Amino acid sequence: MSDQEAKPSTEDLGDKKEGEYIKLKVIGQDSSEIHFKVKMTTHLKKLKESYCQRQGVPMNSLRFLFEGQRIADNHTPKELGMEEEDVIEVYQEQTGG
Repeated sequence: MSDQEAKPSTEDLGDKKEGEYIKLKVIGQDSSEIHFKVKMTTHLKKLKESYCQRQGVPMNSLRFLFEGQRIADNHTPKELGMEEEDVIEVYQEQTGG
């Protein structure tokens, strides 16, 4: 939650070579399927902010979890046991009141 910070890294293009990075997909609270490419040994934080910006919503309004575990900014895909084309679950933690 406190890791609700982010920076402008919008996808302008997708012209680049691959290497050691994997792909992951997110299911948003609105069934928002976001696709992103991140390293195995990098922080999930960039992934979380990356998909949040895709939807155009703050990271504090939604919940990022996998296999029933919250994803922290210091959490990594490799440590959480993820791989290429893996999928993460996102819910809404906004408020109706």
